[PDB]
Amino acid sequence: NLYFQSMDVGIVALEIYFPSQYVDQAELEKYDGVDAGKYTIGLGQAKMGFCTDREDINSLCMTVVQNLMERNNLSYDCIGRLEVGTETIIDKSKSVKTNLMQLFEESGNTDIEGIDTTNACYGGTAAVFNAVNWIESSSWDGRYALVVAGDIAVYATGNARPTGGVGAVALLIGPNAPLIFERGLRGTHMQHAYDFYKPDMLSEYPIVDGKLSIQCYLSALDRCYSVYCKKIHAQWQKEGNDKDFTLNDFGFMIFHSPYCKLVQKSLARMLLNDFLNDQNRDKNSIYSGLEAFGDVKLEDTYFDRDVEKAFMKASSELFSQKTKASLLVSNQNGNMYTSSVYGSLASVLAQYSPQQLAGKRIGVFSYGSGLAATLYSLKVTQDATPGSALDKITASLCDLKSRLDSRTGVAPDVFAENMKLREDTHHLVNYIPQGSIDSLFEGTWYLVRVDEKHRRTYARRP
Amino acid sequence: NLYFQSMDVGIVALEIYFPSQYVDQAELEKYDGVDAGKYTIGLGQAKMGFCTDREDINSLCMTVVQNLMERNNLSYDCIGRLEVGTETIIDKSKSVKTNLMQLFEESGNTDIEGIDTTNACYGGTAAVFNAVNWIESSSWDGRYALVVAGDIAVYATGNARPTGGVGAVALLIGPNAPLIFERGLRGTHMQHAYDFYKPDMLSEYPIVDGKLSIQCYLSALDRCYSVYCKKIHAQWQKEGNDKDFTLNDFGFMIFHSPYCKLVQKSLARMLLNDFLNDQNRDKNSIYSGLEAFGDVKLEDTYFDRDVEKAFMKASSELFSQKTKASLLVSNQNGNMYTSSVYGSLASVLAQYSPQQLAGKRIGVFSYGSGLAATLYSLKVTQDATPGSALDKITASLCDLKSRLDSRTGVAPDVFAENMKLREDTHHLVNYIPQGSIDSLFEGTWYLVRVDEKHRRTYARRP
Ligand SMILES: CC(C)(COP(=O)(O)OP(=O)(O)OC[C@H]1O[C@@H](n2cnc3c(N)ncnc32)[C@H](O)[C@@H]1OP(=O)(O)O)[C@@H](O)C(=O)NCCC(=O)NCCS
Ligand SMILES: CC(C)(COP(=O)(O)OP(=O)(O)OC[C@H]1O[C@@H](n2cnc3c(N)ncnc32)[C@H](O)[C@@H]1OP(=O)(O)O)[C@@H](O)C(=O)NCCC(=O)NCCS
Repeated sequence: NLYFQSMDVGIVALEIYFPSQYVDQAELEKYDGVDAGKYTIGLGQAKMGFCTDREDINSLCMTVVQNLMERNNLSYDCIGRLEVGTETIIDKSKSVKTNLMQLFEESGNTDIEGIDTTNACYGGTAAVFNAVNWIESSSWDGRYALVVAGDIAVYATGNARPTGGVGAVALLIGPNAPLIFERGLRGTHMQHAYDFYKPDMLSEYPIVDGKLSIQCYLSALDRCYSVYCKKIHAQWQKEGNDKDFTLNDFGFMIFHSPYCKLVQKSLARMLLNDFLNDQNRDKNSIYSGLEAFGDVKLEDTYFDRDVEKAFMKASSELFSQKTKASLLVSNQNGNMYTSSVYGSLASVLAQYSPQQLAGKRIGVFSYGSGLAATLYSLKVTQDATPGSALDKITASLCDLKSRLDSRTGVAPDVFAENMKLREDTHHLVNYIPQGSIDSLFEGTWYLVRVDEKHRRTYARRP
Repeated sequence: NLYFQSMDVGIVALEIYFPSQYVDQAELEKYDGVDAGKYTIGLGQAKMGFCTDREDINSLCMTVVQNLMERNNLSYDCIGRLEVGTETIIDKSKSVKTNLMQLFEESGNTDIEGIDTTNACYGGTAAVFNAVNWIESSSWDGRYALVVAGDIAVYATGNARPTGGVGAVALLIGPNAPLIFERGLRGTHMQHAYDFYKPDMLSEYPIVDGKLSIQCYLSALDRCYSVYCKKIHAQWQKEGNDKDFTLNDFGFMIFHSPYCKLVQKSLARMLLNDFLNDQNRDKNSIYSGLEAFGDVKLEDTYFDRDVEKAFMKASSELFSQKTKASLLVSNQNGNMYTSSVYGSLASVLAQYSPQQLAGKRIGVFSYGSGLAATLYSLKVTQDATPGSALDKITASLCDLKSRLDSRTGVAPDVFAENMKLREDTHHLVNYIPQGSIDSLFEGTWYLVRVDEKHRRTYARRP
């Protein structure tokens, strides 16, 4: 109670990994023969990262883990919990976490709690919560928790294909952190839904109910925001503060980003929530011109274009200040599934100084289809001095745009053939990848071979 | 540290579910045309539970959860964490947890942390630890944690098939419990191994390296017990107690049970550890006659039959007192994968009075191939009085043997055809199970249909 208060448990370090090639969305429009703007404006997407046959879920996760450890000058004996959130499943029993133990062998540190945890795009967040809970528990042994969220997002040909991507994020979690989980403020919602699911074991691709997935994302947002607000209101009331939480109480607001347009719609949806919750709508200058919508219900408006147009316009400045910068990775790389929202976090840390971040609340909406969601928040430390934790974490990401721009664009036809071959190779054993090793970023782990018994071997590109 | 001391976090209720049919191992021997005793003595197995087409991982988990909630007169509003451990994967994205939310819709309690967590036979224990950590964290909100471990264990034709099984266990976890997690005593070991894994997406069956699987189990046991002993020694020493931990410090010792014989070997393996760790072996009467093995090394004796024979004989009384009773569910139902060790816990609770359990330490070895393992312990309350929580939890399981005996034996050829049809139905969509609803135990959830879009619908047998 005062024990938890001392700890300031949070994110101490954040490492992001994405492959060295992408397909350009304007080029993909031409290739797919669609009208100009359908992807770049309609979806709001510029470039989509993809993998050659040299990278898989294990190599992505090994890559981001080792890059974090080296960047941060960490011994492998300083990790007490290691866990993977993913929905890229290449083995139904053997966890990615057990594969990652290869990296820990030389240290002899094998007493490391955690395995893998999966529900669509939400597994990273699940692992984060497990890590925080563990640090705060009787079982914490003074060591860091390490969370890895990683995924390869690929869709069948059609209108979902432009919304894939690939990436991994590693989060080092411990006490006295610069980005502190705001205690007791997890607004969670889970529900039995078939919006997006992967029951077809013969294919890498999901079954997607596109329209239902949008409705589920938005209804989950409504519910999570309401639970989050109820929880903060109760804390505030104890402290003698009877005000209502609104978007202005977030300094930044980040989202799981399937594509940028939905995120812009989602911030507008949060404003609509604020609007409906304020009994003094018609006397607040923030809501000027929205009087025609005073009586609408959330459940009736998931696809109401009038409400949408009005609230996107009314939230444009809030979107620019709180959310637009967070979309760097999404716009330039696509949907990284479990790591997407953490890519949005990385994007904020990459583009704002410690002084611009100090003391701010970062709202985090994490969604996974099926469905599981939580809106939670982080509080940034007030220490923005040089050499501070906040300075180190921002300095660790300030080259993010430059890293993204160092990738190579690949023509849509070449990308398309990569996808086709990936399908064809999906169940294959006794094979050796043919993709370039040299084109991988420095320090990237890659697949060497899959043997006749499905066992995989990895090596590190120097 | 006084915050965690007050809590006495532990298991407050334990529900087990198994299907209503099994195949008899003596009949299976005759069917497979093997020598009499191969299964019943060699593996130590009497009966193996199996499912008709009416049950799947979702239905098993729904069944055990709702049975627990009803037995215990619990509101669905009193659950704050719900998580599933399993390795029975019928969807690569959509968690069993999200399916379970069907049961919580009526109450409106959707703010429930947790999803699914997987590594082979270990996922149940991972979820247990997540639940305990959560209760002890800043995020606990006063509600119970509920953990569900469930699986369908099936092997291809051959020497592994008699070691399958099926079942689920739900554990209700909260403060001031009758079975208390002994704090700070998790002896964990994880390692990158290919002993048993499920990379073949076209088949329900695992790739098993049988010999490697036994070696990995035993080496993991050695390491886990060593870490466990190191941790408890430090704890005792801070309290003023300098004694070495031995098997006599466990009142009961329970194990993940792939088959009973390996559990018997495993207790013997633990006594071999005690033997080698004891500097006065030759003066202690339990080790009398074992002087020839004084200089052996653990890593050289995984399949040494002389060591095995000697330590099996020497540990026979310890086995009878601490472990034999725990194998009721394993012997009568087979390997339940993630729930196997919790079935062994259930078996101890089913067969011992509160007075016989009171104050005792229950050692718990949980293993999952790949591999992840932990040896931990529970402490039973000293309160064995009439109407006590210990009275309550034992009373909830004392009909376990009669429940097992109420099942129907099915002939091996019928069992074989069930398995064959299961393989053939594995990827099928747009189908309606043909198995009997009336033969299911009262209150069992079952599969109604899998539609053309792979969506599954369930109903409950009254
Ligand atoms: C998201 C998804 C459903 C969209 O597919 P779609 O709706 O068939 O694609 P459409 O092209 O019809 O419409 C998408 C946008 O492009 C706009 N658009 C279409 N052509 C355009 C053009 N030439 N220029 C500019 N915009 C254009 C549409 O108006 C729409 O935007 P709006 O809602 O702001 O008006 C599909 O990508 C998908 O299923 N993705 C995977 C699941 C997912 O990401 N779900 C999100 C919730 S998790
Ligand atoms: C466990 C497993 C490896 C055993 O298969 P197997 O070794 O081919 O079966 P075997 O018959 O050779 O040996 C099993 C036992 O039966 C004994 N046995 C064989 N015939 C017998 C008979 N007619 N009467 C009595 N015992 C007999 C063997 O001696 C052996 O026991 P022992 O080690 O105490 O001497 C196999 O069932 C398997 O792969 N299971 C799945 C993996 C698993 O559960 N692993 C455990 C670790 S997780």
